[PDB]
Amino acid sequence: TEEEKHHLHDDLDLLTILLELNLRNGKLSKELVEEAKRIAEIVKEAIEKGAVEVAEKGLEVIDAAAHGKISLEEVKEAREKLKKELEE
Amino acid sequence: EEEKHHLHDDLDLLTILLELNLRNGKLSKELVEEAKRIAEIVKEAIEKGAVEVAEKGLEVIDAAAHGKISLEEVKEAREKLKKELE
Amino acid sequence: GPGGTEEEKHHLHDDLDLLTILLELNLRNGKLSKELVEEAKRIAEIVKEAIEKGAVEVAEKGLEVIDAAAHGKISLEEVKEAREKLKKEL
Ligand SMILES: [Zn+2]
Ligand SMILES: [Zn+2]
Ligand SMILES: [Zn+2]
Ligand SMILES: [Zn+2]
Ligand SMILES: [Zn+2]
Ligand SMILES: [Zn+2]
Repeated sequence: TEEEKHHLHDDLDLLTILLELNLRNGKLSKELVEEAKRIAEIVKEAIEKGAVEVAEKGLEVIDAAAHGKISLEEVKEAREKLKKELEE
Repeated sequence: EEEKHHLHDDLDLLTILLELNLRNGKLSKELVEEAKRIAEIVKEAIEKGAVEVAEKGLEVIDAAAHGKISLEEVKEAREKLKKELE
Repeated sequence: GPGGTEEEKHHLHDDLDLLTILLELNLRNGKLSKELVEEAKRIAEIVKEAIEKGAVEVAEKGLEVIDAAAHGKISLEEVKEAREKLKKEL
């Protein structure tokens, strides 16, 4: 299971860099990247306490966002759902 | 599928690495442009489930990003790869 | 690790590519210093050789140090210390 936490952190670093690249080249808006970066905060916390499922879903969302595949509203929705689901 | 997921991770990674090594002057624009065409072939080979084409395409991109394959060799690899997809 | 298989070596190389990028990202935005990155790159050179030679444990250790450095979590003095230890452990 340490292997999966390792993988999750690898993807978090990768997608965090992808967000910054696609912000710099103008493909994404600042608000979108800020909201995705808040999900990245949740994934980091999820990784800490072992919540693989929350972390994995958060990463899927951040990847979808970095690739312009989901909306600002969908990112805000997923963030609230993920934060609350991490609380349990 | 674990493999498709890994393939997508590597295409993200190598897309970033290619720009990094263009911007710091390590790679020529023309090499990076040819590698970016291979990355399109990988993006497709992933979507299409042609995993071996995806994996070889990423190996060529990685070699290109590290300056380990010549411009002519990248051009030839892309031809061999594009054909191998169809 | 899972042994010095081609699959593990390939994973270690992915991580090194990823951390190569992160060091530059975080040098450029001012998070990391030039001397920190230079020392981290000397660990990256040790990691490279370790990956080649199948020394997955030495490589995983250098990657963990480089990662901790890139996130601003260990001091320049710790990175230098880690580089000396890792070069010897190899
Ligand atoms: Zn992944
Ligand atoms: Zn992606
Ligand atoms: Zn890989
Ligand atoms: Zn590489
Ligand atoms: Zn890794
Ligand atoms: Zn990291």
